[PDB]
Amino acid sequence: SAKDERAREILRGFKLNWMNLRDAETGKILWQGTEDLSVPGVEHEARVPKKILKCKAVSRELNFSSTEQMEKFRLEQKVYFKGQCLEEWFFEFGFVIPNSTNTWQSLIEAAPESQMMPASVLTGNVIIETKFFDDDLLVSTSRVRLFYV
Ligand SMILES: CNc1cc(CN(CC2CCNCC2)S(=O)(=O)c2ccc(S(=O)(=O)N(Cc3ccc(Cl)cc3)C3CCCC3)cc2)ccc1C(=O)O
Repeated sequence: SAKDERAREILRGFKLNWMNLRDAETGKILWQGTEDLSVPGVEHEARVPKKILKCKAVSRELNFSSTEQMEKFRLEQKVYFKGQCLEEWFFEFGFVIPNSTNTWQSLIEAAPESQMMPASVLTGNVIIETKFFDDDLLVSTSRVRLFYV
């Protein structure tokens, strides 16, 4: 179908160039990288600081390029611990200009009544599953395993 082909076209033209995470309260950099974690079909790894688990909120800046136009570019993310989905996040970018490069700032908060497990338990056992959409159209599904260091 036209939609399966369009999805592959967007994937082909897409690149994550860089990304960082900051403590939202203080603005301090917690993590930054230039690995394209959007690449599907391989398990990526990232090492984040234990500290992050103590942040009430984390600000993420994500930089990407797209050759293809997108009407409603958005992400769905799932936080799995040992195969169990603990939390589900939804972020919207909206409209993407063909052959543009864009910086996308999002704010991450865990539910207020949730208490974080220690880093030592979590480390190596957290997978972040990210789905890239243009509206209803699934472009890419990627996985990153997290180590808390
Ligand atoms: C809700 N439960 C938890 C959630 C988390 C997820 N954390 C969010 C924090 C928890 C503390 N309060 C503030 C929010 S996290 O610190 O481990 C975290 C931060 C950021 C991300 S991320 O989605 O922004 N991102 C993964 C990512 C981002 C973009 C794309 Cl395209 C692909 C993958 C980063 C890339 C390098 C490391 C993580 C994922 C998990 C951790 C532990 C628990 C727990 O119950 O023990």
